[PDB]
Amino acid sequence: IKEKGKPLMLNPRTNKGMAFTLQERQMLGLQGLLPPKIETQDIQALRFHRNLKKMTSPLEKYIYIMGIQERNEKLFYRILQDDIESLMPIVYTPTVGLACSQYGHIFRRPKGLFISISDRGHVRSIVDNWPENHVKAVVVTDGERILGLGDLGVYGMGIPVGKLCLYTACAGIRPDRCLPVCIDVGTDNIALLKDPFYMGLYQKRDRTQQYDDLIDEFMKAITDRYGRNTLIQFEDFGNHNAFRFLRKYREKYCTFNDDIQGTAAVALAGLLAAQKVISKPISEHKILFLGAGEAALGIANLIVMSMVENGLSEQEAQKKIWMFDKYGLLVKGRKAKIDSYQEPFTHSAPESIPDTFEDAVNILKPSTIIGVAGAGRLFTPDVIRAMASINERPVIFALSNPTAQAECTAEEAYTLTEGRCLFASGSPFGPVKLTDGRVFTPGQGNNVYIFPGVALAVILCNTRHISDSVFLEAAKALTSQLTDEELAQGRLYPPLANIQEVSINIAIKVTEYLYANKMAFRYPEPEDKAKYVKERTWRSEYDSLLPDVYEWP
Amino acid sequence: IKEKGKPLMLNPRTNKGMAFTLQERQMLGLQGLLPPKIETQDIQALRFHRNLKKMTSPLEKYIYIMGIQERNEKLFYRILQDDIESLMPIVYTPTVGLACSQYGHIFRRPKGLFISISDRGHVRSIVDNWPENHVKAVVVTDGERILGLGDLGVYGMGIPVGKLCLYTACAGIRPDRCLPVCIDVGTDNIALLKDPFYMGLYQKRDRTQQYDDLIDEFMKAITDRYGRNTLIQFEDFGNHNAFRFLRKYREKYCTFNDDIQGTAAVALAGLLAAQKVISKPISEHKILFLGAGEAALGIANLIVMSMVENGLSEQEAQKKIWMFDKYGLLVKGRKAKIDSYQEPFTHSAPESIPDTFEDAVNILKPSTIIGVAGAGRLFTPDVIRAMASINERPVIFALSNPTAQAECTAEEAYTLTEGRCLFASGSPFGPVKLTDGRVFTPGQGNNVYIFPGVALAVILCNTRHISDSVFLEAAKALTSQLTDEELAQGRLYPPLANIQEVSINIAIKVTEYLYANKMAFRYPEPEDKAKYVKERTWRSEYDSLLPDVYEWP
Amino acid sequence: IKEKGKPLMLNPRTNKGMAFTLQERQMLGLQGLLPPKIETQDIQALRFHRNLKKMTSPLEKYIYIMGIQERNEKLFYRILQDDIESLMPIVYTPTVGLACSQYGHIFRRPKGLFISISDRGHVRSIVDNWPENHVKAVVVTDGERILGLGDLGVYGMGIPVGKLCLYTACAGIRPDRCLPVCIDVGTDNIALLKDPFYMGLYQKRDRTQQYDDLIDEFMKAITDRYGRNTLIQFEDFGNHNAFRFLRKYREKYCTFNDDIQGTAAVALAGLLAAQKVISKPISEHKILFLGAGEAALGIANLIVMSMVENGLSEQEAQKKIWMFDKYGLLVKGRKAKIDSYQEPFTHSAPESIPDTFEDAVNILKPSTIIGVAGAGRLFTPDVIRAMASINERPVIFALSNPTAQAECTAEEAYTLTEGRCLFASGSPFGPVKLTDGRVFTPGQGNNVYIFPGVALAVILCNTRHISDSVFLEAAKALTSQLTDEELAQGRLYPPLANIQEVSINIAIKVTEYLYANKMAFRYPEPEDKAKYVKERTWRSEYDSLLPDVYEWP
Ligand SMILES: NC(=O)c1ccc[n+]([C@@H]2O[C@H](COP(=O)([O-])OP(=O)(O)OC[C@H]3O[C@@H](n4cnc5c(N)ncnc54)[C@H](O)[C@@H]3O)[C@@H](O)[C@H]2O)c1
Ligand SMILES: NC(=O)c1ccc[n+]([C@@H]2O[C@H](COP(=O)([O-])OP(=O)(O)OC[C@H]3O[C@@H](n4cnc5c(N)ncnc54)[C@H](O)[C@@H]3O)[C@@H](O)[C@H]2O)c1
Ligand SMILES: NC(=O)c1ccc[n+]([C@@H]2O[C@H](COP(=O)([O-])OP(=O)(O)OC[C@H]3O[C@@H](n4cnc5c(N)ncnc54)[C@H](O)[C@@H]3O)[C@@H](O)[C@H]2O)c1
Ligand SMILES: NC(=O)c1ccc[n+]([C@@H]2O[C@H](COP(=O)([O-])OP(=O)(O)OC[C@H]3O[C@@H](n4cnc5c(N)ncnc54)[C@H](O)[C@@H]3O)[C@@H](O)[C@H]2O)c1
Ligand SMILES: NC(=O)c1ccc[n+]([C@@H]2O[C@H](COP(=O)([O-])OP(=O)(O)OC[C@H]3O[C@@H](n4cnc5c(N)ncnc54)[C@H](O)[C@@H]3O)[C@@H](O)[C@H]2O)c1
Ligand SMILES: NC(=O)c1ccc[n+]([C@@H]2O[C@H](COP(=O)([O-])OP(=O)(O)OC[C@H]3O[C@@H](n4cnc5c(N)ncnc54)[C@H](O)[C@@H]3O)[C@@H](O)[C@H]2O)c1
Ligand SMILES: O=C(O)/C=C/C(=O)O
Ligand SMILES: O=C(O)/C=C/C(=O)O
Ligand SMILES: [Mn+2]
Ligand SMILES: [Mn+2]
Ligand SMILES: [Mn+2]
Repeated sequence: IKEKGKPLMLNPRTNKGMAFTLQERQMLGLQGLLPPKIETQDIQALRFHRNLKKMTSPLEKYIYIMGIQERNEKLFYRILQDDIESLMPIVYTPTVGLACSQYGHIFRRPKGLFISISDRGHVRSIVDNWPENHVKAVVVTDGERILGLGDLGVYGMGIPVGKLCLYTACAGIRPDRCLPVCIDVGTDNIALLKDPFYMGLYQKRDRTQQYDDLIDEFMKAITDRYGRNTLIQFEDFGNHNAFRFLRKYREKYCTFNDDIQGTAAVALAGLLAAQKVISKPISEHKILFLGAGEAALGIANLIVMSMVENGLSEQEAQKKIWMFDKYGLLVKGRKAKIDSYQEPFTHSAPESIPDTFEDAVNILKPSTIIGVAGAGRLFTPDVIRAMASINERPVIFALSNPTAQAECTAEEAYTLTEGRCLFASGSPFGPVKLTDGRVFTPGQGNNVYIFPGVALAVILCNTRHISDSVFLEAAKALTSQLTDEELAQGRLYPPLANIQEVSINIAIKVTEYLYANKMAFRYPEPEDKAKYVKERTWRSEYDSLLPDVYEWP
Repeated sequence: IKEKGKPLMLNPRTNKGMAFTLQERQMLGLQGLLPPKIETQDIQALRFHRNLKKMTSPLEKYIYIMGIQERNEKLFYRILQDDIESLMPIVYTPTVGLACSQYGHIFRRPKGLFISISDRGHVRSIVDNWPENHVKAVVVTDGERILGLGDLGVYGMGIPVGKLCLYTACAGIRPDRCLPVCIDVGTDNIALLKDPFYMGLYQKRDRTQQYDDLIDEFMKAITDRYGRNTLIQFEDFGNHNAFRFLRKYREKYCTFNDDIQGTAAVALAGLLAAQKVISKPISEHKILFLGAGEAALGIANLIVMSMVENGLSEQEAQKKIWMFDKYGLLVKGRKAKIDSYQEPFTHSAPESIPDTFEDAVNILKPSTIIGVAGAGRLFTPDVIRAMASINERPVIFALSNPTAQAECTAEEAYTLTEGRCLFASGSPFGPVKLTDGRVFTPGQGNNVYIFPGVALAVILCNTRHISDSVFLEAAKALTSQLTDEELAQGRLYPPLANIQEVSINIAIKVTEYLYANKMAFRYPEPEDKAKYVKERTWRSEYDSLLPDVYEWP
Repeated sequence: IKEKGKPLMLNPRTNKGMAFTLQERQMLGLQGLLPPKIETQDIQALRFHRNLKKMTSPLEKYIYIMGIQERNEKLFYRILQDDIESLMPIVYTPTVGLACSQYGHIFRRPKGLFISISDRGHVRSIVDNWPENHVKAVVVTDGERILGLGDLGVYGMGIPVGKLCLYTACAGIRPDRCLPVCIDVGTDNIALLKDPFYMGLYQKRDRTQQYDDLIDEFMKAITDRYGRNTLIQFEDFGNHNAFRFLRKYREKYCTFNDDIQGTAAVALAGLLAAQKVISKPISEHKILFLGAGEAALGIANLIVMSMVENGLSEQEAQKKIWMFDKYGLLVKGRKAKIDSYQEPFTHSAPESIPDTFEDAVNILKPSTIIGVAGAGRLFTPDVIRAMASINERPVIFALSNPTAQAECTAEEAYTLTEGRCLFASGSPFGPVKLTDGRVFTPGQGNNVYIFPGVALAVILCNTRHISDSVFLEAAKALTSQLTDEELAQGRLYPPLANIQEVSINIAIKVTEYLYANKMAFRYPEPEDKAKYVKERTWRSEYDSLLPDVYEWP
C-alpha cells in the first residue's frame, strides 16, 4: 500500500476498522482516528451475525451485507465464509433478483464500471478510470436477460456484482482483480423508462451496428489495459447476442458465456450423478427440454459431447434430445423459427404433435425433463404425475431463476412422484418431508458450482481461450466429488456448504486438464497442481499492513 | 479540491453520488465509475424519504441516517433540513441515547477523534492525524454522564457526534470545521467492562492526576494545531469535573460547558416566556429544583443574573431558589455534602424538613419546579397535583433526558393540572388533548435551541473567551422570537421546525452583543451584523467541483 | 506529514537525501530508494562547499545554490547559514540582478505564484492552487522597477524569491509560510518582447483601470484565503504605483513597501551611526538626495520624523533636505513636474540653479549626500572631492543597486576623500586600504537589514497594519547594536556576518514596540519578548519525520 492515514479507512479494500493493530495505527497515521479498542476479525464477525439475526426481510439483509463490501472487504468475505449456505439466498438467487428489480431504490454507492452507448469512441478513457491496476477477471452484462426477470437495463448490474462476489467467496479469486461491468445501450423495459430512480439512459435498446461496435470497443479497451488473457465472462445477455458474441470472441479473447456454458456443465454434472441411481443405458435416456434458448442449447451440446465421448455418434446422440419452447415442440418444418443452434435437436414431427408440455411428456415419454424457460410453474402437477407413471425414477430439473420463475418446487416434485424423482433446481429449496415420513434434500443445479472453479483455473494457467471441453471436464470434476451417502439423501451435487472446497477441487482438475492439453501458458508448469492452486487462493484473514522495520548489522 | 478520481467518491465530504454532473465526471476522472444517470439532490432526497417511510424502529432509522453522513455529507444535511422536527427525535434525544447504549453493537465506521489515557504524552500526534486543517469547533466528552444514562465510557462518542450535526443542521456551521472528541480514561460501567463489543479501554476510570494531565495535554494540543480561539465545548462530563474544568479553562481558552451554561439559557428563556402569561411579581417567584448538579446550578446562576439585572440584589434573588437532590432538601448543616456552587442556594432549614419532593412542594410552596435529576418520573401525580393546588398557573419544567429519565410527561402535566400548567421538557412529547377538547402543544426546553447559534457567533466573531452574560443574551434572543399565538398554544419556545432560522437570529444578536461589549476580535467590524452572519452560513446544496476553465484574451 | 514514499523525496520541503535515518526510511517506505549510506547534514554541507569552491562565475553559483532550494530546502538554508556573508552577493545583490536579466535563460523550475492580467476575475482559483495552507508572508512585484535595471517584467520574479529566502535565512521565518508573487500585466521592455525565452505575456504594460482592478482582486484573494493580517510586502513596483498602492492599502491590509519604508529605516540607521562620529548640530545637517523617487522620498520622510522626534518642527526639518532628480534640483516653479510627496522638499531656488549634481553640491554645500537614482556612477570623483572640500567628514551614501548602477565605489569614496568619509553602499564592496596603510570597512546600507526583523515581529504579533513609526523603531534597533570598535573600522552597520542575530534583535525590539503601542493582537501578551521571538524562529536542522510509535500500558 502507498497510502497512510484516513484514506486507508475510507477504502474498503484496506479498511480493518478496529482490527488495525496498535502498531499499524501508530505507523500508518491512524492512532486516534479509531476507538481505543483493538478487535479481532472474530469479534467483528460476531457483531455482524448478532445484527443479521434480528433482521426480518431478505432484502434488508442484502442491503446490510452488500453494504459491508463497501466498508470492509475482508470482513465481507469472512462473513460469507462463516456460512455460505445461509447467505447464498440473499446475495445470490433469489434475493439478488429482487435487488436488481429495485436497484435504483436501494442505491447507496455504485459498484463496478458503467459503459454506455453515449460513451462510444471513449470507452478506453472509462476503462482507465478504474482504480485497480491488475484486473484478471471481468463479468459483463447489458441487463437484457436478468435471470428470468427479463430486461432490467442498468438495474441488472446487481448480477455481475453478485457473480464476482462468488468468484471470491467460492474460489478465492482476488477481489481487487475482479471487475463487474454493465454495458448500457438503453432498455425496452417500459416501467423503468418511467422510473425516476432508474440508473441508466432513458432510451430503448440500441440494436444497430453501434451496439456491436460498442461491445467491440469494450473488449479492445479491457484487454489493451489489462492484457489479452484477461478472463471475460458474459452474463445475462439476450438470446441472439449471447451466442453471436461467444462465437465471435471465443477464439480471439479469453472469454465464455456463463448462461450457455456454465449452466451446461452443472446440468450435465447432475445427470452424471443421477446416472448412479438409474444406471440404465444412455441409449434409453430420452431428454426433453422446456425452452430452447441459451441454457437449453448449452446443456444439450455438452450432453451430446458426453455421449459421443462414450461411444455414440453426434448424430444419434442428438436424436435422443427434444426441445419444447413457447411455440411448442421443435420439429422440422414447424411454423416457428428454428435457429442454427437448434437445428440439430429439431426432429421430424412424431405421429401426433403435442399441444402442451404435458402431452409432449406422454407422446415422447422422456426419462429426463429439464426446465429452463424462466416462465413459471410449467412443470405442473400433471406433468410431474405423467413423469412418475412413465418412469420409475424420473429426472426433473426445474432450473429457471429466480424462485418464482422455477418450473416447480421440490415440494411438488417429491410428493407428486412419491419420492421417486431425481430433483434439482436453479434456486434453493429446503429439505422435503412427505406425509410418509421420508426426508429428501434437493440439490441446486446452478452454475455457481461451475464458474468459480473454472475461472480460477483459467486465470492461474494464463489460458488464452476456453473450449467447451473445459466445461465437460468441469462437469466431471463436480460430480466426481459426490459421495454415495449424499446420493442417498437425494443430493445430485456436493453440499452447498462445501462449495469453497468443491470449487478449489474443480480448479485443480481443470488446471491439470489445461496443462495436459497444452492450453496453459503459465511457466514453469507446476509439478503438483493441488499445491499450486491452494497456495494462490485469496484468504479473508487480515494481512499485516506494517512497513518492514528491521535492524542493520 | 486537490483530489480527483475514486477518492472523491470515497470521501463523504465530496461525494455527490449520481448528482456529479457529466462535466464534473469527465473532468475529475469519474466517468464510468457512476451509473449513466445524472440525478439532482431532490431525487436523492426522495429516494431517502421513500426508504425511511418503510423502516420500523427509531434505532434502525438512526443507523440509516447517520450512515449517510459517512457517504454523502451534503445529502445528509439536506435530509435533516427537509424535516428537522421529525428527525430530531432520531438523531438527537431520545434515540441518540439508545444509540450510545449500543454504540458498540451498531458500529460500522468511527467518527471523531479518540484520545485515551494510554496516549498520555502523545496527544499532539493524535490531533495531527485528523485530516481537516481548519477546525473551528470541538465538542468533547469523557462519557461519564451521558444524558441521564450515566457512565457509558467510549459509547458516549455518540453525543459529540450528535451535537456537532446540530451545529451544522441548525446554525450552518461548516461540517469540515467541526471535530467530535472522546476522552477515554476507562469506564466504571461494569456491564461495558464485560462487553466484547465495547470500544474503549478495559479499565475503571483513572481519577488520579493523570486524568487532569491528559485533559491539559488535550487543550494545549488542540489549540496548538488549530488556534487559541478554537471553540471547545465540554459535554456530558461528570459533575465534579464539569465545573472545575469550566472554571480552570474559561479564561485561558475559548470554552464553555453546554450542560451548565447552555441549559441555563434555554430554561431561563422558558421562564421569560412564562412571565408573558403570568405577569406575577418576582417577589412571588419561588423556584424549587429537583436535582442540584450541573444543569441545576447553571440554571440557578443564570436566573439570578436575570433578576439582578432587573433590580434585585444577588442575595435576595438567590433566596428565591431552593434545591432538593438525591439526599433531600439542601439546608445548611444537613448531613449530605454541600459544594461551593450549591452553598448560595442552601438555606436555613425550614420549620419542618421535607422528606420527599412532594413535602418540599407543600412546605415551600414554589410557583416553579424544574427537574434536572435524570432519575425518572419524580414529578409524580401528587407532586403535579400539589403544584396545581398551590398555583393558578404552575410552571413545570421536566428537563431530564432521555424520555425515560424525564420527571414527567406532557400528558400527566396538562391532565393533572387541568390545562393550567406552563410545561416544557428536555425530550420531545406530542400535543396533548384534554377530555374537554382543549389542545396543548408543549415546548422542548433543550439546549439544542442555544449552543448552535451561540457557537456560530463565537466562531464568527473570533471571540477569545465566553462570559456567562453571553448566555443571558442568548436566552433573551431566543424568547424574543416567540410569537403570542404560539404562546397561546402552550409554547414557551419557538417551533422546533424553525430551529434553523431561530438559531441564526440568536447568532446575530449574540454577534451584536459580542461587538457592543468588545469581546469580538474579527475585524473590520461588520456594519450589518445580520447580513454578515447570513452570508457565512454553510448550505447543503451541492457546489460545483469543476476546475476554473476560461479562455485568455 | 500526510505523505510517505517517493513523494517525500520529490518534495524539497521534506526531502533529506541520505540524511533520512534508517528507521525513517523503513517506516516511510524509502528503504531501497536511497543509497545504503546514512549521512548527517554536516556531510551534505561539506559536499556543497567543495563543489562551490570549484565554480568560477557568480551566476553559475546562483543556479547551483538556488537549485538546492528546489531539492532539499533544509540543506538550502543550512548552506546559507554556514556563510551568509559570502553567499549574500550570489543570492541577493548584485547577482540576483544578473539572474533576473537572464531569468528565462536559466529557468529550470518555477518558484512562486504568477498572476497575469489575463486571469482577471479568476485570481482566487490561482491563489487556491498554491500548495501551502498557512501563508503568513507575501512578497509581490510587477517587475516594473527591478533594482536599478528597470522593467524586466516576469523576469522580475527572481526578486520576490530572493527577498523571501532572506526572510528565512535572516529572521527564521518559516519557508512554507512565505509566498513569492509576480503580477504580470505586460512589459515595456522591448528586448523582452522579442525574447523567445521570455516568461510573461507578450504585450506592453496594461496601465488602464484593469491594472488597479487586478491588484485589488489579488489583495482580496490572498487575504480571503490566508487571513486579513497576512503580511503583504510590495517590492520593485514603478514609482507611481508604489506610493499610491501603499497609501491605498496600508490601512486596509497588513502591508508595506520595502523600497519606500524599508530603505528609509536602513538609511536613517546609517545616518544615526554616522552622528556617532560626527556629533555636529542637527541645525548644520544639510541633506542632498541624488534622485527623488520611491527610496529618496521614503528616506526623507523618515529622516524628518527622527528630527521632529528630537525637537525640530516638521517644516523646519524638511528645510534641511534637498533633492536632485533627472531634470535637476527640485525648486519651486521649475519646469519639471513635482508630485505631492516631493512638494515638502521642493524649496525656493538658491542664489543660482545648479546644472549638474556637482554644482548642486558646491552651491548647497550639503553635509550628507544620498544616492538613490539607480542610474550609475553619478557620484563622480569631482562630486566626491567637492564633498571632502566642503566637509571634514562627508557622509556619502551610494545606495543604488546593483553594483554597476551604484553612484560610486568604496575605493573611490575613501581614496578621493583621504579616508575622511563615512561611506555606505546598497551593494557589496570589500575593504579599502589606502597607500598610507589605513584600512576602511564599508557598511552595506541595504534594507535586508530591516525587512526580515520587521516582518518577523509583525507576523509574530498578529499586527494588522504597519505605521511608519515601526520603521523608525527598526532604524533605532539596528544602529543600537553597532559597537564602537566596529564604528572605528568604518562600519555604519553591524557586520553582515551576524545578520541573523541582528534581525532577531530587531524583531524583539519591534515586538516590544508593537505591544507597547497597542498594535499587537497576539494573545496573551508574552512576558518575555526576547524568549517569545527566539522560541519561534524556524531552524535549518533536520526534524524527525518518524511517526509517533509507543507502547500502551
Ligand atoms: N504476463 C504475466 O505473466 C504478468 C504480467 C504482469 C505482472 N505479472 C505478475 O508477476 C507475478 C508472478 O507471475 P506468475 O505467472 O509466476 O504468477 P502465478 O504463478 O502466481 O499466477 C499466475 C497468474 O494467476 C494470477 N493469480 C494468482 N492468484 C490469483 C488470485 N488469487 N486471484 C486472481 N488472480 C490470481 C496472477 O496474477 C498471474 O497472472 C504475479 O503476481 C503477477 O501479478 C505477471
Ligand atoms: N440454474 C442455472 O444455473 C441457470 C443458468 C442460466 C440461466 N438459468 C435460467 O434459465 C432461464 C432461461 O434462460 P435462457 O438464457 O436460456 O433464456 P432464453 O431467452 O435464451 O431462452 C428461453 C427459452 O424458454 C422458452 N419459453 C418462454 N416462455 C415459455 C413458455 N411460456 N413455455 C414454454 N417455453 C417458453 C423460449 O421460447 C426460449 O426458447 C432463466 O429463467 C434463467 O434464470 C438458470
Ligand atoms: N483553503 C483554505 O485554507 C481556506 C479557504 C477559505 C477560507 N479560509 C479561512 O477563512 C478565513 C476568512 O473567512 P471569511 O472572510 O469568509 O469570513 P470571516 O473572516 O468574516 O469569518 C470569521 C471567522 O469565522 C469562520 N467561519 C466563517 N463561516 C464559518 C462557517 N460557516 N462555519 C465555521 N466557521 C466559519 C472563519 O474561519 C473565520 O475564522 C481566513 O482567515 C482563512 O484562514 C481558509
Ligand atoms: N499546518 C498548519 O497550517 C499549522 C500547523 C501548526 C500550527 N498552525 C497555527 O499556529 C497557531 C498556533 O500558535 P503558535 O504556537 O504556532 O505560535 P504563536 O501563536 O505564538 O505565533 C503567532 C503567529 O505567528 C506565526 N508564526 C510563528 N512562528 C512563525 C515562524 N517562525 N514563521 C512564520 N510565522 C510564524 C503563527 O502562525 C501565528 O499566526 C495556530 O493559530 C495555528 O493555526 C498551523
Ligand atoms: N434539557 C436540556 O437541555 C438538558 C441539558 C443538559 C442536561 N440535561 C439533563 O439534566 C439531568 C442531570 O444532568 P446534570 O449534568 O445536572 O447531572 P449531575 O450528575 O451533575 O446532577 C444530578 C443531580 O440530580 C440529583 N438526583 C439524582 N437522583 C435524584 C433523585 N432520585 N431524587 C432527587 N435528586 C436526584 C443528584 O443528587 C444531582 O444533584 C440529565 O438527565 C441530563 O440529561 C438536560
Ligand atoms: N540599498 C537599498 O536598500 C535600496 C532599497 C530600495 C531601492 N534601492 C535603489 O534605489 C534606486 C532607485 O529606486 P527608486 O524606487 O527610488 O526609483 P524611482 O524610479 O522611484 O526614482 C528614481 C529617481 O532617480 C532620478 N534619476 C534617474 N536618473 C537620474 C540621473 N541620471 N541623475 C539624477 N537623478 C536621476 C529619477 O528622476 C527619480 O526621481 C534603485 O537603483 C534601487 O536599486 C536601494
Ligand atoms: O465490525 C466492523 O468493524 C464493521 C462492520 C460493518 O462494516 O458493518
Ligand atoms: O441517493 C444517494 O445517492 C445516496 C443514498 C445513501 O447514501 O443512502
Ligand atoms: Mn445468468
Ligand atoms: Mn449534555
Ligand atoms: Mn527593491
